[PDB]
Amino acid sequence: NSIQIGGLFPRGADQEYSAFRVGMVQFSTSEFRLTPHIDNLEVANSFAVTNAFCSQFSRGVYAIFGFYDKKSVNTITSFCGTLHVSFITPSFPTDGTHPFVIQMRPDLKGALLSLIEYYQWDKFAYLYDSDRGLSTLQAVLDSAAEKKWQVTAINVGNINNDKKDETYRSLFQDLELKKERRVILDCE
Amino acid sequence: NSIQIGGLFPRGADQEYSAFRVGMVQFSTSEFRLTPHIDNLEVANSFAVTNAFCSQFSRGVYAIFGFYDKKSVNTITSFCGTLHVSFITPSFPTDGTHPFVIQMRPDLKGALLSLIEYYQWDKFAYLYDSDRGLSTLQAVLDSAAEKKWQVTAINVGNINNDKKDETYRSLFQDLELKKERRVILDCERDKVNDIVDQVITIGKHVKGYHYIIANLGFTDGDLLKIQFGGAEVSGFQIVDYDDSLVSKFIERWSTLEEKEYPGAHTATIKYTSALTYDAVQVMTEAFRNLRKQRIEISRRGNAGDCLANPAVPWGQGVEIERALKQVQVEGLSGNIKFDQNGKRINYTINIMELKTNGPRKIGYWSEVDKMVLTE
Repeated sequence: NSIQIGGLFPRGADQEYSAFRVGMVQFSTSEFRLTPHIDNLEVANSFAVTNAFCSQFSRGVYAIFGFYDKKSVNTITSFCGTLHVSFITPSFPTDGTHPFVIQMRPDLKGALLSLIEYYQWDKFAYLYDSDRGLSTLQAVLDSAAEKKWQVTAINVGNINNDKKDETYRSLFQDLELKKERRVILDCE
Repeated sequence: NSIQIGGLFPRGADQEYSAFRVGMVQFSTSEFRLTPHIDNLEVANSFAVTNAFCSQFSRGVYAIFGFYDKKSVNTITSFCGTLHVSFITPSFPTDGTHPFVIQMRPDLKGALLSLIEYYQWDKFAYLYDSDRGLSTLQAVLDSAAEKKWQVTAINVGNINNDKKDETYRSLFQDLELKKERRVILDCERDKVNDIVDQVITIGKHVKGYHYIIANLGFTDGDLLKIQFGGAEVSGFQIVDYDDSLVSKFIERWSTLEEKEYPGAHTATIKYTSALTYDAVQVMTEAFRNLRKQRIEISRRGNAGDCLANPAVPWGQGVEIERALKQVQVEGLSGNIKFDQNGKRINYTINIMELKTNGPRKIGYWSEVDKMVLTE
């Protein structure tokens, strides 16, 4: 019993793949064996992801395990839905109800909002990164209307890293106008 | 000289296609003719967009004109960048620097922020729609830190329309806790009318309220309703109907048969449609500057499958890009110019206010001069 599956690992996912290998060993049985076809591509590039998907699809796989970015996520959810191919991913949950997609990562949106109320926060800074989608950003902003919060959302993502210092100094300069002492870091 | 191009029109883009046709006629020359291959697909569906692109690519096109959504935008920008295919679109500008993409829509982010300071706003509500990306939302939020604003951002997009009433009542209920009287509507021409209608129903359109329509089509929507209410309404207009150029266009547009040209028998035109017309002119001047420059780029309908691996970009595409981006003519949307990326530059966006006698230009916005009032 040989079950062929696809593996889309972004270049740099060393520990992720290492854990993927250990899993293959710990959950290997005589009843059937899984045959992973690994494809290391730039997960961000939508085009490349399309090829890696169609390639693993032509090879005739039964399921695909990989990752997606805020840019390529739509490609996966769409193709997997049209071709009825199952896609298991540890990446951030999809913003909606996309069939044929298995998400390993639980929704943190709920746990975050609950924690804020626990500490009884009414005014806080929210430094976010657009990498995992503004799904959680919308969450705190929408709740800021109901729970009446004064959130200071700041995209700390588009900061160019080859000179990112006069930006941080100018970042906490705005976080001092209101003397912000409570910050939420929504980043990788 | 037959130049084949692709056309990706979302189902429902009647006036956009009608304007696309009129452009084909107004900019048709004997030197060369453009052969549009139209494909009507659900722009939102990323999969469908992928097929429509590879289909037009196998047919061997030199350039592609179409639209994209907040979901399919990444597909276009990616493929067009890999296959070196040029993509002209009136849709919202891409959030970054994506090569091989020509954007007809100027960035409103700048004009909006300038208008806010003009009215000297410090606390306002920002009703946004996630359809055109949160690019402008991040803009006002980031500026809210520097300029010190108390912005109340509310996603008015995910509102289910088959019961969307107990939601609006609960929407202006939160906009009453802080007695919000200044609202910014960042939505499409449709979602705006829905809000405007609700506003009139609850009576929040009387003197004391101030609305700002965050789009390039201020006169594109119905304003006669919130015109006599009392509340001041401002917005942005990209299609100046005071230009003899645009005025002449309407003279022929308003007369066209509505049967053959759907939604084309009016005195006005949606900014999306106006950009489509200007898009044709850009593609014409581009392919013309290649003939006069003695540059051979011609090929056949055998580019092959787009999924070809390894994917080899045809060098003739690099020149087609340097052509479109080098174009500089005068259109309905003012002076048209581009940078190395594709984002429009040296443009003008008129700031509009709604008075008793109707809309009225109170000034303009230049990327280099910011806001400038016309007395």
